[PDB]
Amino acid sequence: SQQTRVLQEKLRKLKEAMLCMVCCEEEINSTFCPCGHTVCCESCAAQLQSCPVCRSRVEHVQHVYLPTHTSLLNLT
Amino acid sequence: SQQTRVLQEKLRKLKEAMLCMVCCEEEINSTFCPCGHTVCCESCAAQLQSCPVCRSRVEHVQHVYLPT
Ligand SMILES: CCc1noc(C)c1Cn1ccc(C)n1
Ligand SMILES: [Zn+2]
Ligand SMILES: [Zn+2]
Ligand SMILES: [Zn+2]
Ligand SMILES: [Zn+2]
Repeated sequence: SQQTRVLQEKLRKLKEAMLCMVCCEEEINSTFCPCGHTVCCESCAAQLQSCPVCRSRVEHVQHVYLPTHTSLLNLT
Repeated sequence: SQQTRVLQEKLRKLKEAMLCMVCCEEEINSTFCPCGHTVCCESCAAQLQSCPVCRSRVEHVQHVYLPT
């Protein structure tokens, strides 16, 4: 029904929000510290000097294990 | 249709995975450091000395700003 299409759209949008803001391909699994923005995969987060969201200096990257992780890179 | 019911269940399970594993009421927004388990809201995370997933000591809690 049309209701099925509405639910599919909601699911798709939530799943897209879980992807890296730089490559758009890998799941987010890294936090810029100390600001806390958690918007990149490990590869894309590795070379950024400053946060792509708030411009704060990145002192280090903290890896995050989330319950919503479903990619092979994060389930292994 | 039956697919509407299946999709509602998938959405419910994804939304439950986004909620704190301790209180089940508030969204996850906190990481236990250094282990990295990101499974609690700020109120439950503040009250735990050990990670509830891996039992590692919590040195400190990092707030996470997620696209959620
Ligand atoms: C990076 C995780 C993420 N980004 O967008 C959504 C939606 C998520 C899923 N998520 C896991 C825990 C929480 C609060 N949201
Ligand atoms: Zn990336
Ligand atoms: Zn930031
Ligand atoms: Zn909680
Ligand atoms: Zn842990």
